[PDB]
Parts: sequence; C-alpha cells; structure tokens
Amino acid sequence: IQKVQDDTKTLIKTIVTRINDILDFIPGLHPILTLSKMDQTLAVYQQILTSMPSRNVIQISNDLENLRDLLHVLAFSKSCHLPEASGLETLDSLGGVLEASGYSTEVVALSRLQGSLQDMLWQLDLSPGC
Repeated sequence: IQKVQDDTKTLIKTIVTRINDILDFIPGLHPILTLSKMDQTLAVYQQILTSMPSRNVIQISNDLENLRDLLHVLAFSKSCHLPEASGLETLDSLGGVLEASGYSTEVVALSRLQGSLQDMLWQLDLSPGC
C-alpha cells in the first residue's frame, strides 16, 4: 500500500509538471477527499480531455487512466469499494465552469485539473476515506 501511494504521488507530480510545461488558484471541479470523489472527478476530466485532443492532452488523458487505476488498486488494498463513476451524457453543462474571457476552455480545463491534482497530492498523505 505504501508503494501504491509512492507510485500515485509520483505519477501526480508528473502530470502536474506536464501541465506546467504546456489561474494560479482556480478551483478544480469539486476535487474532494475520499477515494471515490477523487475517482469520480478524474472521470469527469477524462470526458473533458477527450473532447479536446492535442499532443499533451492525449498524453495527459492516458496518465489520468493510470492515476484512476492507482486509486482503485489502493481501494482494493483498503478492502473498500469505489462505485462506478457517473458520466456526463453531454459536456454542454460544463460550459459555465470551462468558460472564461481571455482564456481558452482548454486552458481553464487543464488549470482546474492541475488544481485538483495538487489537491489530491496532499490529501492522499492523510490516507483519505474510501
């Protein structure tokens, strides 16, 4: 379990760095505290990123899948259950949270995602609920 955590922390830093290389305090999309909320949030970002492919987004999107796995492998070792995340049938509802004047939706989306990732980074050290 500790190595699962070490592997999770590492992968997160990688994605945060990848995003920098590509709004300092922009809140992520409800990135919360339990393993299920983290997973349900990552699932919403994946749907978003799938609608805006680019070299780094496709790269990031793949990493997000590896991060979700690590979150599930953890729940596994914690003998708990992560529900199947709900999916948005449409991204049209995400308009408001992804729209900003002087900023692209791609930039707002990756900026929120980075916020969520940095959020998980420290919360996972508190050995969050399930």
